[PDB]
Amino acid sequence: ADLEDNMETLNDNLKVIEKADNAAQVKDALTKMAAAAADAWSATPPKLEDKSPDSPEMADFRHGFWILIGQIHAALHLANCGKVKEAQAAAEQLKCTCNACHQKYR
Amino acid sequence: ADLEDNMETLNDNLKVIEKADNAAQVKDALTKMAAAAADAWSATPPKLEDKSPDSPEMADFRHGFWILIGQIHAALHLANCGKVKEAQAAAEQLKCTCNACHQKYR
Amino acid sequence: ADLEDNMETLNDNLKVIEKADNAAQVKDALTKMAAAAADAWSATPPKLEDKSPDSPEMADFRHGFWILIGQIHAALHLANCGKVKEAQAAAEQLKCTCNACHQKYR
Amino acid sequence: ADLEDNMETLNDNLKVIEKADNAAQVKDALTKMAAAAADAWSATPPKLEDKSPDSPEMADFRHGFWILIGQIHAALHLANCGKVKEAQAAAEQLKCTCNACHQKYR
Ligand code: HEM
Ligand code: HEM
Ligand code: HEM
Ligand code: HEM
Ligand SMILES: [Zn+2]
Ligand SMILES: [Zn+2]
Ligand SMILES: [Zn+2]
Ligand SMILES: [Zn+2]
Ligand SMILES: [Zn+2]
Ligand SMILES: [Zn+2]
Repeated sequence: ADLEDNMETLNDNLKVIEKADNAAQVKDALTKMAAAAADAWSATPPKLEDKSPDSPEMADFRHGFWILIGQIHAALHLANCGKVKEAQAAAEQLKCTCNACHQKYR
Repeated sequence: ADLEDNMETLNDNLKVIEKADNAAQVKDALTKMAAAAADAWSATPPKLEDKSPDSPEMADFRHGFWILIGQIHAALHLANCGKVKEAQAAAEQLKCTCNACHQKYR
Repeated sequence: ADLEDNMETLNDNLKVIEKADNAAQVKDALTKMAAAAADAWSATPPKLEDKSPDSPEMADFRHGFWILIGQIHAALHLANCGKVKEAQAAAEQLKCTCNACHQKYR
Repeated sequence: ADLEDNMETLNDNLKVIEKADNAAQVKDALTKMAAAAADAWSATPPKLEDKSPDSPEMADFRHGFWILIGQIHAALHLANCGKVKEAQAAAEQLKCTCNACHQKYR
């Protein structure tokens, strides 16, 4: 999917996590976020169109999706324990990774 | 040291990282931050004085220092590679862990 | 590719890493291992044919591939620093993750 | 305590974990291993007596204790979920970190 449509599924499943009532629903939504991030990993953002795929801005942009995937995985451990409320809080914290990359490249 | 004096050394070495010129100076300051966090790990904050050491607020408060120590360690890998500028950026990102705990417990 | 062919590329590239002479060759071989491990992540092993895709043996089997990939990624940082020898040593340690999963499921 | 006595508590508590019957006993033994590993973090091994405290053998030696501690911590999450058997299995995998460091420095 294009970059805009991956961002949208990331933004929508964050909201779905806030309002969830059980672990299977948190699990479902985090899984969808992981696949969206993995698909986004290979795109070129508009603000970087004139750069080389080997350029440190592109390398840094890629790596931000690898950290996000790492944080979603750790949230997935807390849903499998039954510790649902912590899982929901770790999910909200993910905004930090979102904003840090938005500041440089959105 | 008391909680206030550990916070102060954490706050001061963040500023020292911004303005550093080489790897040995970033290394030095991150090391100091790690020891301050490890010393803070066992304190009771004012807003939690009436709670049991086994209580989920205390357990959650402790765990926030374990994540911070984990992030400082990863910043230390980037200073040892010579990749000084990335190390400085990972350091700024640490504010997220700072604020998230401040929101609940400062 | 099938599970057998993925295991064979994993096994072959371990040997190529032992005998390498520069960082580009370590990098090339590690990259091929990551892609083999990502494809294998979605297979069903023979000894598990009679189980459900949601069953804790399957979920654990998947999870062994994620750890493998995380350790291959850290080895890739060591090759990009020019620290070739340390990279080679981190590659030999991967055997622990290979053997653990073979013990339960090969 | 000295390095030898720390290794002996590490070795003893591995055996206690094998033979445990409930989560409180796994928890107790893992906790004693973490503290042994934290004390050992600042020792100098005999085979390294002639080296500088800033020397890459010493820095690598220290780093093996940090990884050990990180793997003991994750095992502690598994005991607190009530997933006792998985905890026991994660404890047996620690041998990989024990052996790797023995190969270079014992
Ligand atoms: C859960 C985390 C994230 C959320 C919820 C999120 C959300 C969004 C949203 C709602 C947009 C607006 C898209 C539109 O115009 O319809 C956007 C754009 C964008 N995001 Fe994210 N984002 C996240 C993480 C990231 C990360 C980690 C990166 C980089 C590594 C990133 C890079 C970008 C870029 C470059 C755009 C501009 C796209 C364009 O204008 O075509 N985002 N994001
Ligand atoms: C690098 C990260 C951090 C920085 C730079 C920082 C900075 C500060 C500063 C400047 C203060 C004001 C202290 C004063 O009154 O003189 C403070 C207070 C406090 N911080 Fe942090 N902090 C950090 C991380 C954390 C974390 C991770 C936690 C919890 C896990 C935390 C918990 C608190 C609490 C409870 C107070 C209130 C202390 C009191 O009023 O006695 N902080 N911090
Ligand atoms: C660098 C790491 C690894 C190496 C070098 C490796 C090597 C091998 C080799 C040589 C085989 C024999 C294939 C054949 O019959 O031709 C095999 C099979 C197998 N491996 Fe691995 N392996 C690795 C990691 C893993 C991991 C992480 C898992 C599980 C998460 C795994 C699961 C299996 C299974 C289930 C088989 C049996 C396949 C069958 O009989 O069809 N392996 N592996
Ligand atoms: C659960 C993990 C470990 C176990 C069970 C273990 C066990 C042992 C044992 C039984 C000894 C023999 C002590 C004696 O002579 O009485 C020993 C020595 C030693 N261990 Fe470990 N070990 C572990 C982890 C580590 C790690 C992570 C390191 C390094 C980072 C390490 C470094 C050493 C060294 C240097 C010695 C030699 C000490 C001397 O000769 O005085 N060990 N260990
Ligand atoms: Zn990385
Ligand atoms: Zn995991
Ligand atoms: Zn933890
Ligand atoms: Zn490390
Ligand atoms: Zn496939
Ligand atoms: Zn001591």
